[PDB]
Amino acid sequence: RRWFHPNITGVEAENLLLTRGVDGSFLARPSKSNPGDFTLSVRRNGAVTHIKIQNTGDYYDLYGGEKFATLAELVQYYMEHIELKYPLNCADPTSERWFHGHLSGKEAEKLLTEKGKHGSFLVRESGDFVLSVRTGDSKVTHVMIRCQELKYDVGGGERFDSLTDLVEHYKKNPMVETLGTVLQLKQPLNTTRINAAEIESRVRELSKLQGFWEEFETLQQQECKLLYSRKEGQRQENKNKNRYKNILPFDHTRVVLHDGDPNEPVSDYINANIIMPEFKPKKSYIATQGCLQNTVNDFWRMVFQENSRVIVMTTKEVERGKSKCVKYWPDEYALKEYGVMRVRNVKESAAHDYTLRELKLSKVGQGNTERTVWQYHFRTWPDHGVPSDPGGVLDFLEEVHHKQESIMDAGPVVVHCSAGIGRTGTFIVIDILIDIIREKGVDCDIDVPKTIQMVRSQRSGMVQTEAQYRFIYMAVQHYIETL
Ligand SMILES: C[C@@H]1OCC2(CCN(c3nc4n[nH]c(-c5ccnc(NC6CC6)c5Cl)c4c(=O)n3C)CC2)[C@@H]1N
Repeated sequence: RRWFHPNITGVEAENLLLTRGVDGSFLARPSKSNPGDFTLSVRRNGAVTHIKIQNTGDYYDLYGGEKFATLAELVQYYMEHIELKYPLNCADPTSERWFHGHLSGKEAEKLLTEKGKHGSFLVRESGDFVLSVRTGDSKVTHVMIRCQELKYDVGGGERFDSLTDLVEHYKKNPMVETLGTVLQLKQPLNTTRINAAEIESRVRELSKLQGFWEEFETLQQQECKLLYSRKEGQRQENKNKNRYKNILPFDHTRVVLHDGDPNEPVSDYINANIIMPEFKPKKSYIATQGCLQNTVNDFWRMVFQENSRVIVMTTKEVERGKSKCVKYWPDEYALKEYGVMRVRNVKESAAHDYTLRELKLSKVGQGNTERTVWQYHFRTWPDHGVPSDPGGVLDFLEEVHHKQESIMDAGPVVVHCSAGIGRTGTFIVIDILIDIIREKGVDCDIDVPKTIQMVRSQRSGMVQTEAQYRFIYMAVQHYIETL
């Protein structure tokens, strides 16, 4: 993911591609004119083309292109299918997990002493730099990094173009001390894990000139490790089963549909993934896209087979004149058959922020297969961005949690929006985090980007924007404050 430059301007991007690039050279950057948006800058026939990428929280929408779950997936697609030939690599270490910009020597040592373990390392500014590594069962070693004529070195040997290149080299080739100590750079220092009681202090330091952005962009740089196979969703027979062509379930976590019509060559596919905390069917989730008219039967087959008793719908059926999800439930008191599944809508209960629908699901032909499915439909989420206060979402997640908990042997909770990655990802992450505080008390350890990285290894692009990332912190804070 080196083609992503987090701090360059449109002008710097232009001069970078014209002087250091060639025809086919490209890079991507956060937009300066529109904060929260992105630009893909491509060099074609001696000139630079700037392509807008918009993300309001549901997906990356390339102007004159397609819709994608991540920026790395967008790039992989155009590099394997305006030509994107050569990534123009970024040397700026700001989004590295190990880089701590302006951190003092005293602060670095206490961080490695209180939070470190064998192989824990960080890099701080001294225009020189310091590499600090902890070794043992223990001691901290400091390695000076000289910057001489735009190149970096540890006072001998190779001279690197960037700090990333130097760190990568000494990770594969560890430095050995005179008396035999191997300075192993096993993992970056974990500085994101906080005690749940200390959330207000972290939210305060992240809100200062913001820190939320640096933490979120360091998380985004790591998405290139999550380019897992999505082959089943690419099969010809499964193409019209996807709301967005390029937003596909990972094959290793996808919901596999069994007992399908024997006359149907392919009846095992749904654009849905199992999401397991720390990767029990109960405390599990199914993140899925909003139903298409041709996937409504597959959706009820999925709900039935998984023994799900609770559905969370986080979108209105229609938003900004566009279909986000088709009505997959009957009108109040009506009974509908969706293929071999039968659904009765028993009652509809309206609250301020959401609607609750009591649905009775069963298989046609078998009376004793009947179970109540509780559908919680959040209706107040803004068309763009996140709510200004997390109170509404928290009361909703509390209700959903109590329903799931009261049901013996309940299957995973089904969570869906439009693409089933943005709002869906945000609801699932908040709910994982809150469940840790429920089970272990306010005196517990939480790590927001670790939790998101784990959920993202099970479905592409879970939690889409920095606004959602910030919302997760604000929701966890509010839960703890009212505790
Ligand atoms: C300029 C800024 O200075 C400080 C700075 C660096 C330190 N830091 C931070 N941010 C993270 N965002 N995402 C992750 C992340 C990504 C992938 N996997 C995991 N965990 C899984 C168990 C492996 C995590 Cl935790 C982060 C991480 O590890 N760290 C330490 C805060 C921001 C910025 N360079």
